[PDB]
Amino acid sequence: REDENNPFYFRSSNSFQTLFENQNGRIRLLQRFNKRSPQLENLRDYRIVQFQSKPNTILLPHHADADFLLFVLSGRAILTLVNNDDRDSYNLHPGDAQRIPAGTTYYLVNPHDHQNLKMIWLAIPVNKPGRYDDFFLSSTQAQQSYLQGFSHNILETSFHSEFEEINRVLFGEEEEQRQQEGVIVELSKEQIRQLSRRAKSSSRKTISSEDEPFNLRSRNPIYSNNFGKFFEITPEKNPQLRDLDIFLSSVDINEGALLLPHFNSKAIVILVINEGDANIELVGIKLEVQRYRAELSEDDVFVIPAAYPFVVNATSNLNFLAFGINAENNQRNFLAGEKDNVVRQIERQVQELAFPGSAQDVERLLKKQRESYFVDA
Amino acid sequence: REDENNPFYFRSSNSFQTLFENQNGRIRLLQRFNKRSPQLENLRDYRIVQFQSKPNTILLPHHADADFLLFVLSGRAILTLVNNDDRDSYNLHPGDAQRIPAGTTYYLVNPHDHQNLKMIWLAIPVNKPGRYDDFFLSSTQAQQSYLQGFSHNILETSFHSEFEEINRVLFGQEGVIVELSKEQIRQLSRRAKSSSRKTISSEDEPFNLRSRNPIYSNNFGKFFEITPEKNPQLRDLDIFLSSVDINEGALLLPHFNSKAIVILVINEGDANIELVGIKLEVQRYRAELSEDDVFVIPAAYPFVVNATSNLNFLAFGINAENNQRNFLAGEKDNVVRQIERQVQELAFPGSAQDVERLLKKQRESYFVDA
Amino acid sequence: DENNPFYFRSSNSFQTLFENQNGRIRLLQRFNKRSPQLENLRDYRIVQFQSKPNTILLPHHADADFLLFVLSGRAILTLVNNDDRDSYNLHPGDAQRIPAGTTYYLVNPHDHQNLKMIWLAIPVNKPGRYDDFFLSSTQAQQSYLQGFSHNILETSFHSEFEEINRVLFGQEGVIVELDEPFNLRSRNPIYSNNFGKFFEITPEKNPQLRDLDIFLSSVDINEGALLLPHFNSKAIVILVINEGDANIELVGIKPLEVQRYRAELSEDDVFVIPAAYPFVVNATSNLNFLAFGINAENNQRNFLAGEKDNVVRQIERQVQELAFPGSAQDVERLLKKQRESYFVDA
Repeated sequence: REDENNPFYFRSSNSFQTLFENQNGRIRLLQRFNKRSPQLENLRDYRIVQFQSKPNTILLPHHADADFLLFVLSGRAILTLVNNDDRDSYNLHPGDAQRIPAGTTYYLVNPHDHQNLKMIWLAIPVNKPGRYDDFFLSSTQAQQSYLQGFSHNILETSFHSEFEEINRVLFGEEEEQRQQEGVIVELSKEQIRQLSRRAKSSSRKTISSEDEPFNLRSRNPIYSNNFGKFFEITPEKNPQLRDLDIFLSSVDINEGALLLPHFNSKAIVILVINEGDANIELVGIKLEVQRYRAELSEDDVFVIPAAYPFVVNATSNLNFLAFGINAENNQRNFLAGEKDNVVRQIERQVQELAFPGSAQDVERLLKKQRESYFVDA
Repeated sequence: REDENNPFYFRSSNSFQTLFENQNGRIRLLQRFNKRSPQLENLRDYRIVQFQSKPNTILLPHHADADFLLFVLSGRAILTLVNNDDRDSYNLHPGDAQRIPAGTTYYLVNPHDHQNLKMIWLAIPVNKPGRYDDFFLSSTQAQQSYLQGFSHNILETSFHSEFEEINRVLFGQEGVIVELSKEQIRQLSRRAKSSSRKTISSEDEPFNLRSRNPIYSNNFGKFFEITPEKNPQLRDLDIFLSSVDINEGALLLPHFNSKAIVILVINEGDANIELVGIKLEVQRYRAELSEDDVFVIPAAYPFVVNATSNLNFLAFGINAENNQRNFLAGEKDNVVRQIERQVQELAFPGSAQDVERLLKKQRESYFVDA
Repeated sequence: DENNPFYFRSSNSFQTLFENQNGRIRLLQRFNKRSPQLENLRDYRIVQFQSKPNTILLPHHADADFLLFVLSGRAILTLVNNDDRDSYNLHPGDAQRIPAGTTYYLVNPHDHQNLKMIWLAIPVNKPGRYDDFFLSSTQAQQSYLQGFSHNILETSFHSEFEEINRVLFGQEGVIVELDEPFNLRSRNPIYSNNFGKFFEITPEKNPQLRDLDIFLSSVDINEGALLLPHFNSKAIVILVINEGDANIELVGIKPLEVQRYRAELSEDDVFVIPAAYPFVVNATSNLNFLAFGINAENNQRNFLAGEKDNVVRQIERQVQELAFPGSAQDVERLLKKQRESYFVDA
């Protein structure tokens, strides 16, 4: 079972509906994990969102029908969350994760003058499982302000103004030239040079922060050697992550290397390729062993059900982000290698029954791979 | 999307199914939220029940496979929860709320001699999402005791008696809501505990929403609300309760709840509601509301309430924990005003001065003179 | 019978997962596909496990959280983690939880006397449906490791496929012929008389159970006696008959019409009582059933006859004379004729 016929593989060229596109940027939405394959029913409440904007741009003020968990892959972002009585600005860098609670009004700036901003947001809708909506305050040539949803009368009395003034100042649909083109607009260094001022960054101490942004590489990867690096922040360590019962991981795999076969005890992992190419082999039980395989590339998404063993083989320098749903107390069990090899953790005698070989034949074999987590392919 | 084609509008005249009814009172169950419209799939575990009783009446003893959050719209009530090893009676007044764990045997008295008892109970069924059953102990005519569910042999071995005795004494009044004398009523109202400022955080006793200052208040309206952070019962249901008053010819400014799904039910008066959804195409949903009418405001959808006559509504806020209420006009809690000047310039066709001048014209907050 | 959506008879209700000379593993049918009235039990599945003396279930794991309970016999449950390990000596009555996706193997270190167990399953990837992953390699199944190609297997193991295949790939079946677990009856029961005993461990008492919001109860009913009519306030109970047999009458609510659900239960039988649904258990021989309390936190047990926990006897006199046709006097006169509690003779 491979490509297309593989329910866990989500080739990017045919798995994304774009919510909005412009010459200034683009927001894409991965299709529903369960509409795709009913086998991923417990991921019905989640959605993957890809975001990218050009230098000097800003995603206009809006709020969504869902709770988001942002992650910066590359570039710098300036996230400002506007509440009803004040405001909070965060300067995000690659590796940064920040939580935007459901229904929170915000805008996002890419302050880099010669570079793009690339992100991956995890959406968790509140009203209808798996589906949400963006409400934009602004009125652009691309979409109406949601305030246009109330009648002139209410707007007039609500704002204590004649509708002519309300329309002129906030909507301006009578002269599109005074309107912005879409939800993502370009800026001049001048403008940007202003918004950036006043903004909190992440730092060693925020890994434990209740509301500030935290970086995945603020600590030593849990696994690291000549072939790859595996960084991960768990619910136990971060309060935002604990609220969602999710873990985050960023892992690098060198060209020609593979992340040993292994499985997660309880976490359903959503993995998306950020860069590179790789071959992933997943194992299910039709007790006939079922082989699910695919060739992954940039922007592809692949999900690994809990307890399903898998392997990532890098055909070029690779890097992927990973969301561990139902992460609480998860245990990663490697099937090969020295460290965390659940296999070679069984009692000699039991190993003898489990396999044709024997006490020594088994262990002798399980001792041939001297490396751990990442090995050379 | 006008009232009828509006999936979030529930006109009482055609949205409730009567469970029981006689000259003494009426219990109504509102149609399932999601089977009305798939857009409210996340309310499937919830159901609204309306309870009306005449002066000097009693809802006979019974339990249900559903958690119940009671709320007294008007009138007075004596609620007594009968546990397996004791009994607790409660004197409920208007604005009082109380959680009734699922499967708790109880009976409800209307102690007044001239005023009706009106209540709205939020039900959260335990066995099947959105559907539950009432198990009445009494053996009236409108229904048999669920005790008659066991065969004669069992009933006899159980109570240690001849079936004729058990049958004549327990299995043999009319309906589940019967009338009674004023003397019988005083005999049942003497031990009822009332709510009080030191019960707001009670884990099992009734708390009054209005026994505290409202969060928003002025010449045109009063907005009362108790959250999960303040009350442990609400925290268990992750719900917030709000009671708001609006003077005729006034409205509750456009605003949206960040994460709460609101179940709005009209107590008295009338009002026009405008809810706005998306699909980016803006969808308009409006309606004219009256007593007993229900309307749900999905989380994050902006809405406005325009009272056509002295109004008061009750609202259950689902997924209440940390909900943030954002207004779009008015001085206080106006999220639009928190947007940086530069971004207001970008986001709107007008300048920064234009937006700020416009955003400051409405000098009041929350409620304004329509 | 067979028309009582709450009755599950070990005969046409289960489905053998594995079966061989050394034991059997049956997986109960889905509560919800069975009857739409048991939707809130869709995440749960019952598994009946049996193993003859001196046998062992080879290493494996499932994408499901388990709650084991020893109906009879002894077993040595060993959990193998990614860098540690710890075995538990299970005795009848002992309860133990196996976190989802944990690799483990179970043994029967006794002769003659077998291993009889019931497991509560809570699947992780898709409600009510899980899969077992066996590391071992036998004629019954391939090791899941065979899911990886030769090249990949060669690299991971740093060895020519020739050997990983000779030492790991190619016995008979999955049952070859060879925090801390808590015992239910290790403490005094809650109800105790001459006709039976009622043992129960609630979530508020055990942290493992608190995790699952589940209570465990083991009750005994001397033949002739019966568990007095009663209903759990909020818990949905799944009872399984261990020894003996008995009759059960469960009353539901269709004017409101009383619905009746009754059945004759035997060994390995399973029956579910919806929360708040009144019922009675009548032992037609020495009886002992196991019960899983779902949605357990703060559950209240209300009896309808007897001296203790009699919710009916807790209703105010006036209201009683109002609820029933008899007088306030003839009602208490009646309600007081049973000096027994929980269990009474028949």
